[PDB]
Amino acid sequence: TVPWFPKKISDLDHCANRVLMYGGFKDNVYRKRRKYFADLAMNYKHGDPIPKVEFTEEEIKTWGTVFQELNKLYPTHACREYLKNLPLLSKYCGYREDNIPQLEDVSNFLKERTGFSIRPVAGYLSPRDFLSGLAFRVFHCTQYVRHSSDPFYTPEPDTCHELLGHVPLLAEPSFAQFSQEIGLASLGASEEAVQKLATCYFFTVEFGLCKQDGQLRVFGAGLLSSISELKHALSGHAKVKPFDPKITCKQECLITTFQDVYFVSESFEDAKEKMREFTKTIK
Ligand SMILES: Nc1nc(O[C@H](c2ccc(Cl)cc2-c2ccccc2)C(F)(F)F)cc(N2CCC3(CC2)CN[C@H](C(=O)O)C3)n1
Ligand SMILES: [Fe+3]
Repeated sequence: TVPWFPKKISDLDHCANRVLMYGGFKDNVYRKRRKYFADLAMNYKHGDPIPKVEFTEEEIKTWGTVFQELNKLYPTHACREYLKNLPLLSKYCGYREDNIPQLEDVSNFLKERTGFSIRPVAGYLSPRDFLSGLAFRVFHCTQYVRHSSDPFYTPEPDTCHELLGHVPLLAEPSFAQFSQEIGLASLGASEEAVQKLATCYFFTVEFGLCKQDGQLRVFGAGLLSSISELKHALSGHAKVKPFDPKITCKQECLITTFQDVYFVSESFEDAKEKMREFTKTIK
């Protein structure tokens, strides 16, 4: 027997609500605001335009802080693919210090560039359900903004993380392929296989480094959206190892701290080839 998995993009309607939600913990205004976003995600069905949100002034200020500081780091810290796509997003999707891009606009942009699209999501999906989205080039994205007290690092994914961390690499064909292949490999796989695939995803897509012209750069979205961890990953204080799926899949994923190790890939093409070799051995 194989567990249920989606067979078409609309089938994601059936898992995308199977979510662990928030529950700032004591802030009534923050909570109400978080409920508003969760409900927009819960009521979403494939085919809908993604609701456009009027962000508050404080939400926009938190975005601006994050945007401003990160943009000072990307030239020296981000991989070339990231920096190639970031200007196109400014131009077409309204990435500016004073404006939070809408998921709808970014979804349309990605659909033209790599066939990627966005679905809003209320909170954390299982690794299984999250990965299954990537199989159809669907990236589940949070829509709320991180609490204003922690602009530099948050343990929870927010819309800043999705927009600044993930989107610019989803716009890159080799990366989109890489991601989709993790998804495809996950469909109907065993729990053990999903866990391995999810860890490899975590140490590439979320926290990966790559070597470009001899220097370390970042492609991990969890690094690209955290001012403090981005600095930390290239500071010389972090432990780094070669990306190697059979090893990297055993690494524990840390949740409320900086990671204890970053994996370095040679290129998106090479990481993809490495995952292809690996997936054979767990099917
Ligand atoms: N994928 C991912 N995963 C997280 O959690 C894991 C996970 C948890 C729960 C569930 Cl239900 C699933 C996963 C799970 C789901 C997809 C695949 C594999 C693992 C795990 F705990 F395993 F590590 C946290 C996270 N974040 C946290 C928030 C930041 C991005 C990374 C870190 N700092 C950034 C910033 O400051 O901008 C934002 N990303
Ligand atoms: Fe992420």
